[PDB]
Amino acid sequence: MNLPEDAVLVDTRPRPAYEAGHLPGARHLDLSAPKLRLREEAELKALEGGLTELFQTLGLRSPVVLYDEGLTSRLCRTAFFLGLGGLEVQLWTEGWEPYATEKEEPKPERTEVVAKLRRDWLLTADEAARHPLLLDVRSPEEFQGKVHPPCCPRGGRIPGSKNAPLELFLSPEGLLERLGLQPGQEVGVYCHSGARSAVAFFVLRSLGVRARNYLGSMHEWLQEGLPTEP
Ligand SMILES: [Zn+2]
Repeated sequence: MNLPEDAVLVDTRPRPAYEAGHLPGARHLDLSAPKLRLREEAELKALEGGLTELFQTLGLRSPVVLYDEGLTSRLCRTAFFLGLGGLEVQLWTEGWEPYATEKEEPKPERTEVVAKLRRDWLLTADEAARHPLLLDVRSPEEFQGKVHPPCCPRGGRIPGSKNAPLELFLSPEGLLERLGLQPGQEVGVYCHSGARSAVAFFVLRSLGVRARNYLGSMHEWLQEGLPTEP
């Protein structure tokens, strides 16, 4: 994979791996942790402000190339946040390993970049609730409500959603056909906290589908007390 010019590199691997050797100048960043609640405008603005602070502290600016060992959920959720803040982002899942030679962690000088939310990339709970085609990218067992993470009240799915397990997105050739989608189609994707759906988001977008990620996902949906099946 070719790289864009003057990119800032972001390594989404666990810190131990980063410390063992990263690309020269690469910053360490893994945004798998923050679970978001986005109902009020103030909450969306809070996210945008938080991204501005993050972008400035890490000296981020377009274009940003994020890399990890394979197409991981931590890589895509992190790339999703950076792109959502308005940065031009690219994923790099293989081929960077020969260059992971630097041990010292860079100390960038605060850039003055300011995040600008790309609302078009996102689905809030209200938008997800009214979406005509929501794909739940969790496992069939999660979809059926047989299991659920301990941080949530019970098992369930957003009513009317269709199950399209993450795994399917790893075989892009003929995917839109197996899913019955086509370029330009509006598709929403969600899961527990938007990580696996961020993966489906990027895959679908690369195939021309207008995918939007319900970042709050099932965790937020349940905290809000919205209807669920079964
Ligand atoms: Zn949860």
